Amino acid sequence: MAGERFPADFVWGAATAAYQIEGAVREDGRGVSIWDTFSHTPGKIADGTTGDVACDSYHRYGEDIGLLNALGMNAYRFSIAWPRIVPLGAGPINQAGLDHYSRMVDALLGAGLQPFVTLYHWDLPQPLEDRLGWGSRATATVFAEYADIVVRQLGDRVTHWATLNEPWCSAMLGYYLGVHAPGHTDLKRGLEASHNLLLGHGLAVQAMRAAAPQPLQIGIVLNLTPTYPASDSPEDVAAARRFDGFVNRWFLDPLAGRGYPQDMLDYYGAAAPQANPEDLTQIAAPLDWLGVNYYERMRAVDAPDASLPQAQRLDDPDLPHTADREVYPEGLYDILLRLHNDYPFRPLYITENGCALHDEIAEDGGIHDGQRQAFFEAHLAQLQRALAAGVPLKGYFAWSLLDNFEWAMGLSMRYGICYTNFETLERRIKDSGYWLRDFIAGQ
Ligand SMILES: OC[C@H]1O[C@@H](O)[C@H](O)[C@@H](O)[C@@H]1O
Ligand SMILES: OC[C@H]1O[C@@H](O)[C@H](O)[C@@H](O)[C@@H]1O
Ligand SMILES: OC[C@H]1O[C@@H](O)[C@H](O)[C@@H](O)[C@@H]1O
Ligand SMILES: OC[C@H]1O[C@H](O)[C@H](O)[C@@H](O)[C@@H]1O
Ligand code: NA
Repeated sequence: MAGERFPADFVWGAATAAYQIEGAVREDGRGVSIWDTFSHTPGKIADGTTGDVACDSYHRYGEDIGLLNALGMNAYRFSIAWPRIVPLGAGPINQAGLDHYSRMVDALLGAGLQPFVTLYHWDLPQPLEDRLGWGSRATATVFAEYADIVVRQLGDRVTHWATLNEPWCSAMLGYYLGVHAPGHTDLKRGLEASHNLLLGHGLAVQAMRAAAPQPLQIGIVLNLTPTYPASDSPEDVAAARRFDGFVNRWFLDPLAGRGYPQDMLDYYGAAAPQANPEDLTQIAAPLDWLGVNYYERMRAVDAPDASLPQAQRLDDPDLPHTADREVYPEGLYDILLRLHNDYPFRPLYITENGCALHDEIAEDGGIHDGQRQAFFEAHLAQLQRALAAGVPLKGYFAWSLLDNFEWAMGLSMRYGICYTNFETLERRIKDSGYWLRDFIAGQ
């Protein structure tokens, strides 16, 4: 395994999110989230499905633990559902929710699985959305409150915490492009949501450190899409830069204490939120790690007629595609080298990486997902290149542990290393899962 070995203390996991797996949407005091409302809105989800049952992991998380162990993982990245903890968003605690996750943490730790807890993976309580949701500063305050409550109960056992998952998605897909909950379609509302998300992050970090019974390792998780111009023309380079600012720098820079990127501010003009010095200070609260969710690159062509940021993807039919994305492993090297050299966050974790395929159970009973195996091998090779470059990477989480409710695509789009039969709830490990098992064991 020359050149293939990762650090002996490397974190090896798989990842999930509460609304995608849990089900039990009305049980044990759970409130209504924006994704309950959105999934039950006609035509918002591709295939008529909802998260009402999903993988039934509310009841079945011991099965999930069994899979993690069968895989020889040493960690599990999962989210806590705010609707189970503070059903009204701003309001009383629901102790049955806290006690469920407490039991789940003890089960994980008992099994030798470090919990990597995401506080916010998109399931905003609907009552908050009724009051503008991420469009309101008050939501930031009450998000920090929620962070406080959870860390008070679980922070004697869970050291590693992420405040938000992918605030670009929450803001832009949820408030600008309308493809995620709550489903609004206004640029200024998306940018305002981005700010309040960032603010909430920063407020929560401070709240968590105060509320914690021991020192924590607190991070945030960002989707990053390395962007490349399709030519070196001024037009295509500028288009690459705008897309890069839209997705990456818009979040990285304020987190890094650099304020919002001025190119973007000027570009958005009227639509840009008002960002006082005080909020930017709070947004840059010191972090102990950064999580990177990596799936794809953007090869950008100028598109003056399109919506902001006026940049279209140029498809490359020479690169392989999965069920829903282009495969470009080298982009993971590039993005990590950029973070290592250009930004201050360290250590880094790959909090998600994975792919969707048209997975089926074969005649023999296995799932022969060689493309997903190759996806992991190629990305893990790039991570070995990045580590050889000095990048302080401390773990890797495959998205996902098991096939699940894939947001607007529903149960139809399978990302698991384990196959989920949605009718019987049986899980079965796919070939890529066995590969990860044996790679991790070998070391
Ligand atoms: O119409 C939106 C959704 O409403 C839900 O109550 C149904 O269970 C789904 O099958 C349907 O897609
Ligand atoms: O005890 C109420 C609930 O608590 C959860 O933690 C368990 O996973 C469920 O099976 C049970 O219904
Ligand atoms: O689309 C695959 C995955 O992409 C990421 O943006 C999200 O964090 C996951 O919840 C989603 O399932
Ligand atoms: O048939 C294999 C798979 O094909 C496609 O991805 C379908 O969307 C999915 O529902 C099915 O499980
Ligand atoms: Na393909």
